[PDB]
Amino acid sequence: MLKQVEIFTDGSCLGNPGPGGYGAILRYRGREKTFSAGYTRTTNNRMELMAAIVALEALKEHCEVILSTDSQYLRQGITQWIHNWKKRGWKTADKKPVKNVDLWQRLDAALGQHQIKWEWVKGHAGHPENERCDELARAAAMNPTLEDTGYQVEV
Repeated sequence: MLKQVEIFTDGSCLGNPGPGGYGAILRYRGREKTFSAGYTRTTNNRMELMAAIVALEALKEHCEVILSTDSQYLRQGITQWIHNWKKRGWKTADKKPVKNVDLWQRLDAALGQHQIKWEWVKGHAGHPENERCDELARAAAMNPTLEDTGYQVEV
C-alpha cells in the first residue's frame, strides 16, 4: 500500500479554442483510478487545470499528495501567481478578474484540503504515468463529449 497519494495529470487541445481533453491517474487507497474527458471547445491551459482539479476532488479525506506534471501553466500559476492573486482578490493589475478565474478558484479550493508536494517533470522525461496521461488527453480531445462552461473568449 503506498504511504502517499500519487497523482499524474496532462491536458491537451487541438485549437485556441478547440476540442481538448485531459488524462489524470490517481493512486488512492489500494487502487489506481483513471480519469479522462474531452470537451468540444476549450483551451490547453483550461484542460491542464481540469486534470489537476478532477483528481483532487476525488480525495475524500485530508491526504499527503505528490502531484506530477509537465504542465507549465499549472507550474507558473502555482509558483508565481496564485499567492498574489488571493491577496488581490483574484484580479489583474487593471482590476479585471484573472483569466480562468473559475478554474483557479476551483483548484485553490481542492488544494487547501491537502498537504501537496509538486513534481514538475520535463515533457520528454516524465514517468510512464505522465506519458499515459498524454495519451489519454489526446484520445479524449478527438471524441469530445462535454461542454466547457467556464470558457470565455472574453473576461
